[PDB]
Amino acid sequence: QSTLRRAITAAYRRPETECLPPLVEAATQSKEIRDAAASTARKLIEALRGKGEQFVTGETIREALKRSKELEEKGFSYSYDMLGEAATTAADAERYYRDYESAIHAIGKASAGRGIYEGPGISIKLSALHPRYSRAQAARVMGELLPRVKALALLAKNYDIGLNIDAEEADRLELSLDLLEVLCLDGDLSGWNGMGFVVQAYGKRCPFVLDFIIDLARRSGRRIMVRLVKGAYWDAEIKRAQLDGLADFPVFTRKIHTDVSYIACAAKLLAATDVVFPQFATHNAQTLAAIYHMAGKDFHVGKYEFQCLHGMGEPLYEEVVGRGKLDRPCRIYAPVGTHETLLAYLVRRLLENGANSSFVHRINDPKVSIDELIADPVEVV
Amino acid sequence: SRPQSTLRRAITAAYRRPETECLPPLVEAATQSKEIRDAAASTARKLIEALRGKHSGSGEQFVTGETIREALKRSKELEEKGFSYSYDMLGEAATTAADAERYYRDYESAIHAIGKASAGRGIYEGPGISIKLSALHPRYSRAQAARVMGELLPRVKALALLAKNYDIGLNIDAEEADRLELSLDLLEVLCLDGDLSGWNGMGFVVQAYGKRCPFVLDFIIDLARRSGRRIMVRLVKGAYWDAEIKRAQLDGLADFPVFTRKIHTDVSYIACAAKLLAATDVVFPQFATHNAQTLAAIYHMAGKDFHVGKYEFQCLHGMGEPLYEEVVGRGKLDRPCRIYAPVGTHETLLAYLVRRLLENGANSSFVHRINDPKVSIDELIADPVEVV
Ligand SMILES: Cc1cc2nc3c(=O)[nH]c(=O)nc-3n(C[C@H](O)[C@H](O)[C@H](O)COP(=O)(O)OP(=O)(O)OC[C@H]3O[C@@H](n4cnc5c(N)ncnc54)[C@H](O)[C@@H]3O)c2cc1C
Ligand SMILES: Cc1cc2nc3c(=O)[nH]c(=O)nc-3n(C[C@H](O)[C@H](O)[C@H](O)COP(=O)(O)OP(=O)(O)OC[C@H]3O[C@@H](n4cnc5c(N)ncnc54)[C@H](O)[C@@H]3O)c2cc1C
Ligand SMILES: O=C(O)Cc1ccco1
Ligand SMILES: O=C(O)Cc1ccco1
Repeated sequence: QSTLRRAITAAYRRPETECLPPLVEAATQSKEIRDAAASTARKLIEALRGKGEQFVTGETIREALKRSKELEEKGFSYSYDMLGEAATTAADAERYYRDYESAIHAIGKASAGRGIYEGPGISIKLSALHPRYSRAQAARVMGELLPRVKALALLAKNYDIGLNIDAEEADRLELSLDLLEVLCLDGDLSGWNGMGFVVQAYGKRCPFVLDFIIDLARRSGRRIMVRLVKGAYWDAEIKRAQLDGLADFPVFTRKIHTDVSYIACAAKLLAATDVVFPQFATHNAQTLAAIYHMAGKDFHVGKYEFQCLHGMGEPLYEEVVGRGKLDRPCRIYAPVGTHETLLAYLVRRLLENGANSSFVHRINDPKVSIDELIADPVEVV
Repeated sequence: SRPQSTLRRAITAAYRRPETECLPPLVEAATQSKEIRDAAASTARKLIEALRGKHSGSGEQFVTGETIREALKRSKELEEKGFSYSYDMLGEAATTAADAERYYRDYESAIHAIGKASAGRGIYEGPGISIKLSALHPRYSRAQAARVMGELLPRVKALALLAKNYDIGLNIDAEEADRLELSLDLLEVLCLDGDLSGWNGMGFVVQAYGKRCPFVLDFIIDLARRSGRRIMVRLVKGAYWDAEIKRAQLDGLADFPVFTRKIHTDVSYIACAAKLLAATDVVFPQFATHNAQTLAAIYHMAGKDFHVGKYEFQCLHGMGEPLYEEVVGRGKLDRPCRIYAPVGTHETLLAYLVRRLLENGANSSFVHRINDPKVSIDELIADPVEVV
C-alpha cells in the first residue's frame, strides 16, 4: 500500500483515451532528435531491406553455451531461457525448477566473473514454478513461489549473473511485482545488481509500474535491470477481455498507442539510468533509432542495452553492435529446450511475425514504403 | 419416448465419461486381422518411403487463393489428376452481427462461384464448400441454444438451398466440444427439411478425439436412414485439442470431453472408421488424415470393392498433397482425395494458422514425426491398436 502502488491499481483499466495524453507529451521528441532518429532508422531499414528451428538456440544449456561464442565476440550477450511455462502439476513445476537451477550453475560457470552486463544471464517465468500460478489466490501463490525464486536469485548472486523475471499475462503483473519488491528488500541478496524485471508497454499500467520500480531501485540500493517490451500476449488479453464483457481492457487496442507508450516509457527509463539498467527489447528499427538518439552521446557498458529474440533480431542488430556501426550492445534472448517445450513460445512468435501490423512483417511488405516505416508514432497518432 | 431418446441419451452419457471406460469398446472395434495388419504395414511403409525422396527425404502454403475466383483457377492442375476440392472462406467466431452478415455473404457468393465451376459434376466428383457455424452467429459460443438455433437455421438452410441448386457439397466443420450438440440438432432439422429433398450434399464433421464420437456417428447413421439423405461424414481426429484441455481445466472438470493420450484418439478414429465403412449405403465417409498409417489401415479395412462415391480420403492444402499423390490414381492406390482449400487474406488466416502450427509442431503429430531423426520407420508404421 503506497501512492506509487495506487497509481498502478488505478490505471489497470483506465479508458484508453485518458491514458494517452501523458504518454504523447512524454514521447514527444525535439525536432533535432526526431530528424536524427529518422536518418538512423532510414539507414537501418535500407540495410535490412538488403537482407521452429530458427527460434531455439540449443536443446541443452551446454549446447547453447557452446554456440554463443561467435556472436559474443562480435558484441552480443545472451539471456538464456529454459523453455517451459504454465506448470499444471507439482512434478512439472519441480522439473522446471531443476532446469533453471542447473542452467544457473552452467551459465554462472561460463560467465567466469564477467559480471551482469558483459556476461550471460538467465530469464525465468514464474508460471513454470508454481502448478496453479494463474488459478490460485495471488497471496498463497507468491508465498509458495518466494522460496524458490529466492533460492535461484541467491545462486545468481553467487556467480554474479543476471536473473530476469519474464512478464506474462496482465492479471499476474501485481503478483510478480510484489515478489520483485520482497527480493529487492532481502538482505541476503545485497550487493548483487542482477535482478531483472520485464514491463510491457502495451499495458495501461506500464509507466506507473516503471515509477514504482525506479523508486524501489533508488530506495533499496538495487540497480534493477528493467526490460522494456511491448508485449507478447495481446491476442489472448483481447480475447479474455472480450469474454469477460469488460468495457475497458488492461491493454491498448491500437498498435500506435503501444508504440507511443513504449517511447514515453523509454524516456522515463533513460532519465533513471543512475538507479536502473534499462534493456530496450525491440526488433523495430524506428523504435531503436528513437531510443538511440534519446539516450544522448554519453554511453558506457552498463548504462543501457538493447535486446532481441534469437532468430529474429540478428539482421537488425548486426547493424547496431560493434565499433563500425552504432557501438551499442544487444542481449539475445536464447530459448533452450526440446521442440515440445518450444510450442507455446512458438505460437506467440507466429502471432508476432504474422501480424500485418508487426514491424518484422512490414519490412518484407512491398506495399509498405520506407517513409511509412520511419514514421514517428506521436506525429502519426 | 422422446424422439431418438436412446441415441441422444448415449451421446450425453459419453460427454465426460472416464477415458478408461471409453476405450475397451473402441479397441475391440479397431482390432483387425493379422493379415490386414501386415498388408497395411507394407502399404504404410511404401507411402512413407515414397513421401521422402520425392521430396528430398522430407504460412502462405496453407491458402489456395485470396479470392474464390483465384482459388478455383488454381485447382485445375490437381483436379485433372483426380483430386477434388472443398473450399473454405476463412473466417470464424464472428464477434458482431455485421461480421456474421459479411461471412454469410462470402459463403453465398462462394457457392455461386463453386457451383458454376462444378458445372454439373455432382457432389462426389465436383467441388464443394465448408462452413463454420461460428462465422454465422455473432455470439455463437455464448448465447442460449434457443436464440442461436432460431437465427442460424434460416441462414444455413438458405446456403444449403443454394448448394442443392448447383448439386455441390456443403460441409459443416466441427469446432469446440461445447457446440457439438447444437450443430448436431441443426443437422437433424436440415436433413428432415423437405425443401432440401433429393440432394445428398449435406456434410458433417465428427472429431474422433471426442468421447462422444461413436455415439454421434450412431445418431447420424440413424438420421440418414430415417431422413433418406446420404449424409457426407468427414471423420477427423480434431484440431482444437490444446484449447480443449485448457478450457476443461478452467471449467474445473474432473473428466475432459476429449482423450488425453494421443494413441487413444488413433484407436477411436479406426473404430469409428469401421462403423462408417459398414454404413456406406446411407453415409458417404470422408477419411480426413495426413497419417500414412491411419490411411493404410482404412484402405485395407475397406476391402477390395471400390467405386467413386463409396468413400473418399481428405487432406488440408499445403499438408497432404505429397502423401496423396501416392494414393490418387490408377497406378497408386486408386482412391480419391478431396483437398480442403482455405481462401482469404491475412485478415482471416490467423486462427486457422495457429491450429496448423499446433498440428505441425507437436511431437505427437505424424507430420512432425516423419521428419524427427528419433523416430524409426518401424514406429511410424506401428498399429496403435496393438499398443493398447
Ligand atoms: C528480448 C525480448 C524479450 C521479451 N520479453 C517479453 C516478456 O517477458 N513478456 C512479454 O509479454 N513480451 C516480451 N517481449 C516482447 C514480445 O515477445 C515481442 O517481441 C514484442 O512485443 C515485439 O515488439 P517489437 O517492438 O519488436 O515490434 P513492433 O512490430 O513494433 O510491435 C509489435 C507489438 O505491438 C503490440 N500490438 C500489436 N497490435 C496491437 C494492437 N492492435 N494494439 C495494441 N498493441 C498492439 C504487441 O505488443 C506486438 O508484439 C520480449 C521481446 C524481446 C525482443
Ligand atoms: C480435410 C480435413 C478437414 C478437417 N476438418 C476438421 C474440422 O472440421 N474440425 C476439427 O476439429 N478438425 C478437423 N480436421 C482435423 C485437424 O485439422 C487435423 O488435421 C487432424 O486432427 C490431424 O490428424 P492426422 O490423422 O492427420 O494426424 P495424427 O498426427 O495422426 O494425429 C494428430 C491428432 O491427434 C490428436 N491428439 C494429439 N495429441 C493428443 C493427445 N495427447 N491426446 C489425444 N489426442 C491427441 C489431435 O486431434 C491431433 O490433431 C480436419 C482435417 C482434414 C485433413
Ligand atoms: O514468451 C514470450 O512470447 C515473450 C517473451 C520473449 C522473451 C521472454 O518472453
Ligand atoms: O479449422 C481447423 O483448424 C480444423 C479444420 C480443418 C479443415 C476444417 O476444419
